[PDB]
Amino acid sequence: PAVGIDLGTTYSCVGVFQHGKVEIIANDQGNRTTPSYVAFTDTERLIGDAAKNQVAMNPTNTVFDAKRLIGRRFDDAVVQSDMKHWPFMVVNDAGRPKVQVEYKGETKSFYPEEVSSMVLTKMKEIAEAYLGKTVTNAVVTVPAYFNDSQRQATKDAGTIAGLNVLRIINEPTAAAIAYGLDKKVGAERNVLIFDLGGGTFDVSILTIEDGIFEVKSTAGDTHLGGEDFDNRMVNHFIAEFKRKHKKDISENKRAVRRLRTACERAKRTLSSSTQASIEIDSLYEGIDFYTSITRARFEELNADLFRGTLDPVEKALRDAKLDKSQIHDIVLVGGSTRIPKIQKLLQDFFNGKELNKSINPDEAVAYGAAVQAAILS
Ligand SMILES: Nc1ncnc2c1nc(N)n2[C@@H]1O[C@H](CO)[C@@H](O)[C@H]1O
Repeated sequence: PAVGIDLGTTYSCVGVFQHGKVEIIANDQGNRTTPSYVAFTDTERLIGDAAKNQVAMNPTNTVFDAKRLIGRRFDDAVVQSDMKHWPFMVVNDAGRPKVQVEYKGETKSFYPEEVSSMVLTKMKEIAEAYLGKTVTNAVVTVPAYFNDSQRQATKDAGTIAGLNVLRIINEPTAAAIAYGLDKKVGAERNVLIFDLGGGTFDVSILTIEDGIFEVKSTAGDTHLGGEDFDNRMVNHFIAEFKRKHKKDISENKRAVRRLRTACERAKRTLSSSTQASIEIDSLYEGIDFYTSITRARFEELNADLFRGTLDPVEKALRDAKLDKSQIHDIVLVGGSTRIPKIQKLLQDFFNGKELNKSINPDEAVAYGAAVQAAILS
């Protein structure tokens, strides 16, 4: 048995192709994705949901975003920038980062691939728990923009985890494979993959001919995601609370958290209904906050951000020397692509071209990796 693993920046996903169909595997908590989080305590190492859950109680010993570090030099522009907002320590070991933590009271240091190997170990165990079998063979995916060093450190993270990494496959290729875009025949096709998650936006153009892939271009915005959309909702409701109660809730961290959690939940509802209601009792100074938001108001609050996703798309086309008419297939990846307005902007931009969106966009990369893993095994 071989598994496909989407090793994601914030969440990871494992699938297995068995009995003619991909099964996306639920973890011990019943979650079909697992936070890419590792935490070190006085007594134990926590990975996944258990790690994410205690981040507030232990921020400096709880590691995430290791994929932003993996295979990079310490002085990489990216390593330097994201370092500013990570509560965990990143030390410089002869030009390449290690994370330093306190573990069983004893101060310990880890290469980014050692941390990623821990996440991969979790995904491996998640697979073994479901199957009741040993799992060694895996396909692991990476972003299309990853260099040799980033790809090799990812493969290494797997080997340390005890995986036999059959192949490192690009995430947009795996997404394409999930939709069987590689089974189409005759003429060369151009495929755009639109990947919008919680934090990041990635665009890729590939060519496929007779099931042979090539990456043509990549573009994006490394800080545009559903988290930005939540911010606009929060700002909207803080102003509303100010308007109706002449009270500023924004310096109360717990009130703002309640609102924000409520906001991202409402956002998800707005992807399948046209209004969402929120009741938060005793939000600030004992004042209840009952409110509602239409899909249209949500769209209005995010108008610039939503339209702005089209710019990396134009860039990707430019760099691939392709006209928007020369795109044959469009594939949706990432949770934020569930937004109808985003789908309409993309569906319209391509003159009304259809979209591959039937596979759960959170799971499509693991899906394709799992299909490829069974073929390669
Ligand atoms: N149905 C939905 N509508 C809008 N956004 C959704 C969404 N589902 C998810 N996960 N998201 C967002 O995807 C990101 C990664 O999970 C987060 O920003 C989620 O809110």
